[PDB]
Amino acid sequence: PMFIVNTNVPRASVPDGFLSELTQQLAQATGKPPQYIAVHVVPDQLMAFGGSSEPCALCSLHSIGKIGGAQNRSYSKLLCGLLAERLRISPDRVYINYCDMNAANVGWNNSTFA
Amino acid sequence: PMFIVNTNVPRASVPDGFLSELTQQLAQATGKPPQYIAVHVVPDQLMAFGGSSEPCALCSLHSIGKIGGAQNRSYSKLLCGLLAERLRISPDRVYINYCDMNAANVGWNNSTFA
Amino acid sequence: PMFIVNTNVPRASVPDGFLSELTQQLAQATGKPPQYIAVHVVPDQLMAFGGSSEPCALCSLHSIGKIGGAQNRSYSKLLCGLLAERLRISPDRVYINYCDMNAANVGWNNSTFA
Repeated sequence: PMFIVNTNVPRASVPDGFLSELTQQLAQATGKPPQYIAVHVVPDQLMAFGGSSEPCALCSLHSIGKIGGAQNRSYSKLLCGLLAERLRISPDRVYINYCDMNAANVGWNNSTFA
Repeated sequence: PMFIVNTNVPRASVPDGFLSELTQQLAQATGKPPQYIAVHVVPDQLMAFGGSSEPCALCSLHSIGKIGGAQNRSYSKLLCGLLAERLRISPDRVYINYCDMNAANVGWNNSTFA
Repeated sequence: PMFIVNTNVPRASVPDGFLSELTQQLAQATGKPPQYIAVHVVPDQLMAFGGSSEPCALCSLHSIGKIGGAQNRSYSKLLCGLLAERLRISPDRVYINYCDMNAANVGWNNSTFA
């Protein structure tokens, strides 16, 4: 799985250990080993949500499976919870795009996961 | 809707008010309330279009609905027109990926839109 | 086609000529003319892969067609090879999301490719 968060919160406001925490919580949430979890945090971005430049986040989770109605509600409670607690971003200023990838459409290690 | 523009135009060339203009015009074009519009502009990027590093933009618009052939043509005229007028990027050096999201696949406010 | 690479490798480790090399090799691999290939490299990123922060890359290739199981394996060999040779990233620390776009869902030059 690949989780990306783009935010206007400054780099200094991202706690040490945030990438590790995302890695662990997403391994637990998706049930995939941590070795397959990739995380990417992009602070200091020029962005707005609803016209406002208060703190916000635009995110995506790409996963081969483990994407669906109930799972995505649970992921959203988890991830909004982490962004609120660690980055002080209100959950209603977060979008997360969930993307269920086909294994043949994910490249890794000179081939695909098919 | 979530609109992202990545460009090699320098930050100083992005005019004040641009994120607001994008928000307002995307709300009108998609019909969505402006409170649901998120916008994100990433200048100073290392990119090329057609092998050339003249000004260009690589963009995406994700939306729950309001994506389709005729709608997307209209969005492209709007968004290319704004990028030409405000960032001086030629329309034929812009790509925009349009992505129709299922409501169950968009997290927001601790849940999803389903 | 649009190819994006996000990486924690520093900007000074991206060699001169890399965006051109990506443009040329992707033109040859997808069979589309280089005038239509866009490329984007984003260095110095805050990211982890598998819980650690040795060099890694999170990438995407969006293309109107020319996406499929065998094609994508060949693209992955090519692109992991380039990232290893030029940015010293291990192929087992690269993820590439392949996305087959409908022509009507790609904006360009004030309209779409439909």
